This record gives sequence, C-alpha cells and structure tokens, in this order.
Amino acid sequence: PQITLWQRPLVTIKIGGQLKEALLNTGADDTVLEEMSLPGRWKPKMIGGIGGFIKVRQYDQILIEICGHKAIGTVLVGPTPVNIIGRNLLTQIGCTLNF
Amino acid sequence: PQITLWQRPLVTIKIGGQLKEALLNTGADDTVLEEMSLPGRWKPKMIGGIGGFIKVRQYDQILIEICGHKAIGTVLVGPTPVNIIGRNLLTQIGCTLNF
Ligand SMILES: COc1ccc(C[C@H](NC(=O)O[C@H]2CCO[C@H]3OC[C@H](O)[C@H]32)[C@H](O)CN(CC(C)C)S(=O)(=O)c2ccc(OC)cc2)cc1
Repeated sequence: PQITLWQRPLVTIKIGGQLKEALLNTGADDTVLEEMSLPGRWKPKMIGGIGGFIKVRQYDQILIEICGHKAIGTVLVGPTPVNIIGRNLLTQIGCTLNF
Repeated sequence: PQITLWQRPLVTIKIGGQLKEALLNTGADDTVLEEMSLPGRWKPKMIGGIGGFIKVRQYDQILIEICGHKAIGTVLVGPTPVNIIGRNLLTQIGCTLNF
C-alpha cells in the first residue's frame, strides 16, 4: 500500500499470537514494542532516544506480521511509549520513502 | 526520489542559512533540530520520547529546504541526539510510500 503522513502511520501487527498496533518508524533503527509476553530466551539491552535511555529485552528471530507481510527479526521489548516498527523489519516488507 | 531503508534515511537540509543533515522520521510528529542558531522569537516546549522528556524552543513559520524541497512550518530546537524531520514537514514535501 501507499501510506501518506497526514496521520501517524499506524498498522496492525501480529506477534507472539497477539494483535497490536504499531507505528511504521523510519527514524528507528530497531523495532521496540511495549511490554508483552514473548516465548523464548532474550538478552538485556539498553537503547537511547530523545529523552534518555531505557532497558529492553532483546528477542532474536521473532516472527511478526506487519500489515499482512511476514518478517522475521529482532524485536526489543520494554517501556517504550509506543510500539515502533524500525528499519530492520521495514526493509523486509519492502517499505520505501517517496517524494 | 524514492528512498529505501537499508540505511538511515538522511538528507541534506538548509535552514537559517545553514547546511545540516537530518533523518526523515515518520515516527516523529514534529521536527526537532539539535542546538543551532535561529533568528526571531520562540516559545518553551517540552517533548517526550523513548527515554524521557527534553526542553526545546519552538519556532513557527520557519523556512526549511529538505533535499531541495522548500517547506515552511514549525521547528523545535533542543538537545535531540540527531536532527529529525517529522511528519509536519514530510507532508509538505509530499513524502509517502509511492514507488
Ligand atoms: C538516539 O538518537 C535518536 C533519537 C530520536 C530518534 C527518533 C525516534 N526514534 C527512536 O527513539 O529510536 C530509538 C529506538 C529504535 O532504535 C533506535 O533507532 C535510533 C535510536 O537510537 C533508537 C522516533 O522515531 C521519533 N520519536 C517519537 C517516538 C514516539 C518516541 S521522538 O524523537 O522521541 C519525538 C519527536 C518529536 C516529538 O514531538 C512532540 C516527540 C517525540 C532517533 C534517534
């Protein structure tokens, strides 16, 4: 689909058997989701944004469905204010910027 | 142009007579630029991101050139880790997901 930006570019995702909404985020290298229950092992990680840093758990090779497009990659879970789909997953669904 | 996301989507901007690089940021409602010299009156504002909140100066009706596309709007200036072009200006230059 083509998505314009007059509104937040929110899409439906399915991950860990659960449905959520997430923001397509070109300003995000990685994907960061609010606290959720994800299955297997993880690693502690720290990531910085505009106002400082948060602790997140890193899950590798997680399957995620983003607006009907399946991708597998790293997902970070932690006290992010919004679910963010970063470029790591955006490239998998073939997402581009255009103007 | 069309821009893929295997790399940060950085573009050249000109603002306040100065040249800078900035990230095209669909995850950002507003535009936030690192500390720089801008002329005129401004207003205090607080903005939140992943790790907390920062104080910025809000400048309205600012002319900015983004990869050769002129836009006029609000620019926030403060201790952001990177220059980010938000949806407020992305809509003006017609930025989407076209191909
Ligand atoms: C470290 O330097 C920064 C710093 C910041 C970024 C923009 C942000 N992305 C972000 O926080 O990325 C994090 C998590 C993903 O992996 C990484 O990608 C780069 C960064 O290192 C990591 C994000 O897209 C835009 N944010 C809005 C989000 C809902 C929080 S916002 O910057 O806080 C913001 C802008 C405007 C506004 O108006 C009122 C309010 C807030 C990118 C680089």
